[PDB]
Amino acid sequence: MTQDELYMKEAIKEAKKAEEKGEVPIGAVLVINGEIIARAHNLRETEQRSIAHAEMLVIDEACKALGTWRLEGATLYVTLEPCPMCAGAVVLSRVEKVVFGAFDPKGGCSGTLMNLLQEERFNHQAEVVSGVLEEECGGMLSAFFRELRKKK
Amino acid sequence: LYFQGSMTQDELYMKEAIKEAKKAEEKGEVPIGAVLVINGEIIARAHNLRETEQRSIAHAEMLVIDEACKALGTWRLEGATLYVTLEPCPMCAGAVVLSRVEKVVFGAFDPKGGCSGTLMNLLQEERFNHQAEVVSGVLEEECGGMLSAFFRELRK
Ligand SMILES: [Zn+2]
Ligand SMILES: [Zn+2]
Repeated sequence: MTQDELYMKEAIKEAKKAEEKGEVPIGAVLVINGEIIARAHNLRETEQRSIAHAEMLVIDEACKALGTWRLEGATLYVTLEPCPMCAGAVVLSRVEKVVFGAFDPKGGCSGTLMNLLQEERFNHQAEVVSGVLEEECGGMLSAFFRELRKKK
Repeated sequence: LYFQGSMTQDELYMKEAIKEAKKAEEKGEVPIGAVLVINGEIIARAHNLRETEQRSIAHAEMLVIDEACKALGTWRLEGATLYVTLEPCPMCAGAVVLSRVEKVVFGAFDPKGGCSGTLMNLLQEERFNHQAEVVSGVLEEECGGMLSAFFRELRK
């Protein structure tokens, strides 16, 4: 397994902590110079905050852990293609690279509906690597929702 | 028939958002302010705090939206109107869309980064699960005037 896949495995572990809590299993880690300086998972329903996406939590924890808004040199690993809110946060925090697992054909804005991470009219663009452990990351979401309907 | 007059409701709310932007101004931030109203009352008010808190997501719209989510005990801000002095960026427009904020009223356009009309309009995206009603230009001159003052002093 490559370097990106290794770190996506830790984001996947985060995604499973969210499934444990009955959240959509989406996980994220933030890496600078080989160290995971923050990790987080979706908390939208446990905390009832529309903003508690895995990418926003890890970014805010990174900023707080580091005492800076500018996460220069950070790579964000997330199991799913960021939404526009999270893609915006990546741009605003100057994250250098985003690696995601599965594409989000419904709502992804780092390659599918649009690419807010590579918008040249913005003051920052991030490298984007897609499909890293795609089958595991996407299958996790499918099985979560399939298990959800089962509970009726 | 009457001697007195009035502001519209929208510009009364907008001038509370301007008040918040003035606080941001005196702290040396980009002077952007915001209020969130539901059921006819202001539930949350905030201003830009990126430098004060060293958090990239401390935009006025993000703060008031999170405050309202936390206060209301729900991620869904149904019926809410967001007043912000400046056109929302993509992070905040996304957060509007995710929280089902019903309407966004903003003052001045952001020619460089606005994503509620200028570069794009994330608030009126058919392909998203939710669209917000957008009203621009409310107290435009006062809202844009602070930004242009801020960025003129930056140039100098
Ligand atoms: Zn997101
Ligand atoms: Zn913003």
